[PDB]
Amino acid sequence: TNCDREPIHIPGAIQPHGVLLVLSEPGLVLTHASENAPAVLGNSAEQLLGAPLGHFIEPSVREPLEADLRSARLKQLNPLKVVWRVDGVDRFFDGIAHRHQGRLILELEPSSHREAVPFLSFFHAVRDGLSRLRDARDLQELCEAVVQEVRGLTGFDRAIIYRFDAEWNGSVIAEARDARADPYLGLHFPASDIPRQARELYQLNWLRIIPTIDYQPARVRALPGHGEPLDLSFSVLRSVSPIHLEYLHNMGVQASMSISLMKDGKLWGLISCHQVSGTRYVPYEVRTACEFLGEVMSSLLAAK
Amino acid sequence: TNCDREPIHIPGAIQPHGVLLVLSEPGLVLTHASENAPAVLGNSAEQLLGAPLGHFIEPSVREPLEADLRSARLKQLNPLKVVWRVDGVDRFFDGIAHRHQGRLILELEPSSHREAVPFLSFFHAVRDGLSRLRDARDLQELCEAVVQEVRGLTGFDRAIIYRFDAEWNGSVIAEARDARADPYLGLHFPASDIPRQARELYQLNWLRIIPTIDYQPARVRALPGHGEPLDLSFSVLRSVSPIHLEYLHNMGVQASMSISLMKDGKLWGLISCHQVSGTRYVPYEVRTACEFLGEVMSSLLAAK
Ligand SMILES: C=CC1=C(C)/C(=C/c2[nH]c(/C=C3N=C(/C=C4\NC(=O)C(C)=C4C=C)C(C)=C\3CCC(=O)O)c(CCC(=O)O)c2C)NC1=O
Ligand SMILES: C=CC1=C(C)/C(=C/c2[nH]c(/C=C3N=C(/C=C4\NC(=O)C(C)=C4C=C)C(C)=C\3CCC(=O)O)c(CCC(=O)O)c2C)NC1=O
Repeated sequence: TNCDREPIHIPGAIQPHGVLLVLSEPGLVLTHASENAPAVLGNSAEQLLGAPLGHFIEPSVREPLEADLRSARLKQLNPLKVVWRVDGVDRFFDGIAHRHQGRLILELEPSSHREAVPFLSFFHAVRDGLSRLRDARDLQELCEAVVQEVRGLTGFDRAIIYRFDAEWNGSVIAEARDARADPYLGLHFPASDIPRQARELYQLNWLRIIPTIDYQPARVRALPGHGEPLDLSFSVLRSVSPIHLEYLHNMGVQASMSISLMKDGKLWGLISCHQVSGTRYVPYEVRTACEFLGEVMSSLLAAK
Repeated sequence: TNCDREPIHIPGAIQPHGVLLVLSEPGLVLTHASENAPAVLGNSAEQLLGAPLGHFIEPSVREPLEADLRSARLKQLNPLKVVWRVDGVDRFFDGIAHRHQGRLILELEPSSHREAVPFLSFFHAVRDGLSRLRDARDLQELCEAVVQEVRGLTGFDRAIIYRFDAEWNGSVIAEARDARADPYLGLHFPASDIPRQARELYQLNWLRIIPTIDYQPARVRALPGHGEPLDLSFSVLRSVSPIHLEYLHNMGVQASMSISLMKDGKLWGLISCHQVSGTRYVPYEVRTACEFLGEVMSSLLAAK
């Protein structure tokens, strides 16, 4: 059971298209920072570690951001509007913050389509999607509607429903795809392809995204005394298992995204998506709309 | 069965806080217009009838609005951004358009909180709401969660779940309310309180809102030759039955909003809301978030 032993939740590094910070409470002093901060934020780790978050935030946005980070309803406040100011120039980010194992983690991803009406695309996506899912008359139609919808919103080359059986083996029961992607519909795979510790994690954190499998992991630096491993179980930017990156590579997949499907509190399956020849940095609104449809499908597994 | 006979779908008038227009296709010539247009739009019916819609729209917004109104996916494009320009001054509206009985109907409601991030409140409302509804372990908890959520979002003094029995009598099975509202929990009412033609309409159109029961109905004027009754079955501003306005008055209700709950294609119940001492012009994002939660609850009636 070597597969089941890799501690995927404490890799010590993140996917470098975003930045990860850890903040003290209540002061919001930065105790950790991913080392790709120069490229993404325009500041080095030395400038960041030990500094209060506010020193880097555009002032008209400072108070509210800080109030949100200190709030107990943090989970319901995401995404946070983070405007990072360095040398009189502003960079914009969606901040996604959460608390886990006593740490306050703030992940920053570059803001997309800043000219679009914010959240209008989420609004249409979940409204149109919900009606499509409600029209399904049975489990197969539900599965088909979901993959069609997710592929439509994301542009992924392939989207499937992967269903687990009683021994945790899986089966591709529905598939939507572009013609350039080989069909995986009907294939069954052994349980070890998604090992135990991964399934346990995916029962708790329902989303994972890997916009490119070729990336340099960015180590998370910390202040002296704060170097114990950082539990990234709920971190959107968590660097993923290298063994899994090889599996995608061998499968001919350049990018991936999956969403847990839950039933009676247990992992029932996944919505799994692949981009076969190119990257896929899915915008936040789209990604979150897909998670939402996943929750809806999960709620309907009891019925259909 | 006098109750069942009133033709509620062709009252010839609307609630005057919005404006209703009928547009020809494909030219978008205005063939009908509610007579409260001077107060709401700043133009008279004489100026409007027979004129093309574009003459009244701010030019940078004209092409897209017209393209949307001509689209077959109209239902998925609502709400429309309508900027009404009269004497160099702009007024802003959410346009809600639909097609029914061969007519293209455009309803205009003043845009609310224009400084808030558009659709951000819908995003949080349906995300937080969905998780609250999914935590319900049975039908009662589901009903309780829904009324608590709807009351929370709208500020209504009372929100209930009204469930129909086999002979179309109803029962108040869950209730959330402010202390100033009498409790209706547990009361049963005869079928005639929501007569047959109303129930049929509510199986098709899942939302109705009456922001004040004291209002002067605004007659819908039409060009000569176009004066047949206008079928307002799917019109948000449809003037409601005067008999029902008396029922609310006698019940001590100043404003109301209800949402159809559907199961197996049949009307199962309603989410009904009341404001006891004041009006209630519920913003579009909130109203639509509530309809959405209603659809979710309806989808879950099969399971719980
Ligand atoms: C069509 C079928 C299909 C399968 C089966 C599939 C497997 C799969 N394996 C995964 C993770 C994983 N897979 C593995 C490990 C292994 N994998 C192995 O084949 C072996 C031999 C090991 C180890 C001995 C690990 C460790 C993870 C966790 C990745 C992480 O979250 O860090 C994930 C989640 C991450 C993602 O969404 O890409 C999927 C979906 N994806 C698919 O679309
Ligand atoms: C707590 C209980 C409770 C009840 C029972 C209730 C009844 C009720 N009656 C309604 C419509 C109506 N009710 C009536 C008619 C009648 N009504 C009568 O008591 C009689 C005697 C007639 C006619 C003989 C009609 C015609 C409508 C349709 C209104 C419309 O859509 O135009 C509606 C939909 C409009 C709205 O949301 O306000 C409700 C909810 N509301 C509640 O909260």
